[PDB]
Amino acid sequence: TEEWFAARLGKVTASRVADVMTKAASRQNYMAELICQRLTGTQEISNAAMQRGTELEPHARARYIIETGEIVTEVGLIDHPTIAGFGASPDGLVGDTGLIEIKCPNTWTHIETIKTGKPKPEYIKQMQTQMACTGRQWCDFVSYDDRLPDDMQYFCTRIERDDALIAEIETEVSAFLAELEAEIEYLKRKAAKLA
Amino acid sequence: TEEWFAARLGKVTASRVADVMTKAASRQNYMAELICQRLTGTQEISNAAMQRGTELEPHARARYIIETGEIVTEVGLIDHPTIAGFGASPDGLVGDTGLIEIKCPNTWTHIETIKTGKPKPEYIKQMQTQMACTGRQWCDFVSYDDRLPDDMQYFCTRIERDDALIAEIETEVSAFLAELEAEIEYLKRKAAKLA
Amino acid sequence: TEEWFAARLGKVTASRVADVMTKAASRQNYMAELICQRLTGTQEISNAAMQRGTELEPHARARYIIETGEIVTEVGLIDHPTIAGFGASPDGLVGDTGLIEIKCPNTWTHIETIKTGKPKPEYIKQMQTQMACTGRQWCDFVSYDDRLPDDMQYFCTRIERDDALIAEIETEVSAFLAELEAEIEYLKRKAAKLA
Ligand SMILES: Nc1ncnc2c1ncn2[C@H]1C[C@H](O)[C@@H](COP(=O)(O)O)O1
Ligand SMILES: Nc1ncnc2c1ncn2[C@H]1C[C@H](O)[C@@H](COP(=O)(O)O)O1
Ligand SMILES: Nc1ncnc2c1ncn2[C@H]1C[C@H](O)[C@@H](COP(=O)(O)O)O1
Ligand SMILES: [Mg+2]
Ligand SMILES: [Mg+2]
Ligand SMILES: [Mg+2]
Repeated sequence: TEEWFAARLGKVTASRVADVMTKAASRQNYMAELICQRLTGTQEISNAAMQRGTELEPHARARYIIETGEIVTEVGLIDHPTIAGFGASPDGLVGDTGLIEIKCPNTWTHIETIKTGKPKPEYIKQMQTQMACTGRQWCDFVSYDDRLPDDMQYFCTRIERDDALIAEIETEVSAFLAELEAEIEYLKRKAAKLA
Repeated sequence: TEEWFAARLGKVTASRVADVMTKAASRQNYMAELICQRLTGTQEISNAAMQRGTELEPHARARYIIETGEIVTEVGLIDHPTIAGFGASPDGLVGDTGLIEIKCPNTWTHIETIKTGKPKPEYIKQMQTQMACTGRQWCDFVSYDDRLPDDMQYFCTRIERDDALIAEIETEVSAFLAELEAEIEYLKRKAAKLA
Repeated sequence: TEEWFAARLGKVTASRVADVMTKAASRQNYMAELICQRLTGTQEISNAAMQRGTELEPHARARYIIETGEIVTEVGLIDHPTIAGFGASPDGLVGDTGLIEIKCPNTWTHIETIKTGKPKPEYIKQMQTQMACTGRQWCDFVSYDDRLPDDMQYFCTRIERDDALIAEIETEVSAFLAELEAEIEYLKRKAAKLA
């Protein structure tokens, strides 16, 4: 929805945390995006894999509630409690202290999740960031793909909060936000004085 | 046609043999595709270069028959005689012991074929694989591009069967099929027992 | 317009000069294009960044005339005075001895121009090539992006003719044209004799 797009404008967010932290181009690329979003006052604008995976998300959500019996509340963008212009959009608030994060990737990506039993470190970061913004205690990581035989369609794993990884993330994100605002500050002053 | 798409589902085929054999990512990428095709029960789904080259194929076919006078029979997917789930789709059965393989690539690719007089090793593999599935003795390799001056439009070269390259191919393909089926076997057993 | 497309067919042009000169694949890639254009008798055929940047070009043109008060004449393809099949399409003839060259890139590219105050060396080459075909004395390099705050939207810098860089360019371009024509010559003779 357009509400939340506007809440997201220019903030670092859970799913881009791996880019912020990457040992790279995807960091400065991400920075540039956010600088532009802030300066221009909007975002830019998705393959049929993404589109299809979006449709399937509610199928996953339901399968999870079937599986567990949890009460899951859909939510908006949750701003970090302390770090301003930083936030998260979890797929839902599970019970009183949990979260859900749902993937509907390509069949092959799904299979590799079944194969290894573990979410990619970039998703670990994404979830840890969610827990950090929501002060929640665990996140359930669902992967779902209905094109598969029945016992391969659904996968779930819990990832417990981790205040250590969270501590790092908060630093890096704060540092990166410092850079990003000074970079904006800087251009303004050149452009300004120059005018 | 959809008939042949279904005959192709999940099999290694002549034109992907270079990927199987590559000294690489394109091998495991190909493997993943075939695993998915088998497990999901279908394929995924082409630029205007491909689309255009498909239209031009019958122009090439005719030019070849004009040039040679051969009787060429269009055929479906031809399964390897011994290696199961392996096959080939030659562009036609030329006479009693020949095949045709037709390219309508970009103008520049065509010119480089005129320039060197030889088909790319990946096409050598593709044709050798055709001869292997059809027990045919040679394949005529046509390249065609009508955007060119007249004497550059059409190129043809014969490639004789080669039971040595064919021997290798059959090994690699068999090995790769072994992997691919065990990989499927494996996931089933994890998923199964896990359910 | 289609007039100028036909004037451009098969010639090296100002904006592709960096490719000709590159220390690479983009050189032979460019060569192949031009060979194909000459042999086939036409060009091949752009994202929404390009499309959008094209729309904005007249906004830039006007802003420049607002800023300076110059009389700017839009022009076609200007053929090099001596080197045949070589030419330039400047964005306009400024006054009696100037040129304009207008960019409407992505916001981030624009910002990096504000940041460094200097046009990318590939644009230096492009402008020098314009001066070389027009015998003009300077080129004004405009970058424009209206999505930005007001004092960041518009940037301008002058680049004086430079007969030294121009001398180099003319060599490289002549050399590259020699190659390109002999390459065409060559294929003809193979194809010809072969027929
Ligand atoms: N533009 C757009 N439309 C729809 N879905 C999107 C879009 N961008 C990202 N996403 C998805 C991908 C992430 O899982 C989540 C953003 O979460 P966060 O924690 O806020 O990074 O939403
Ligand atoms: N999806 C699809 N549609 C149309 N044509 C295709 C498609 N995939 C491959 N091809 C072409 C490319 C190969 O020359 C041949 C497959 O031959 P084989 O020996 O079976 O690999 O058909
Ligand atoms: N196909 C097409 N349509 C519209 N605009 C184009 C096209 N190709 C290049 N350009 C733009 C990019 C260059 O600034 C200029 C060509 O200038 P020159 O000095 O001639 O290289 O025009
Ligand atoms: Mg999700
Ligand atoms: Mg073919
Ligand atoms: Mg321009």
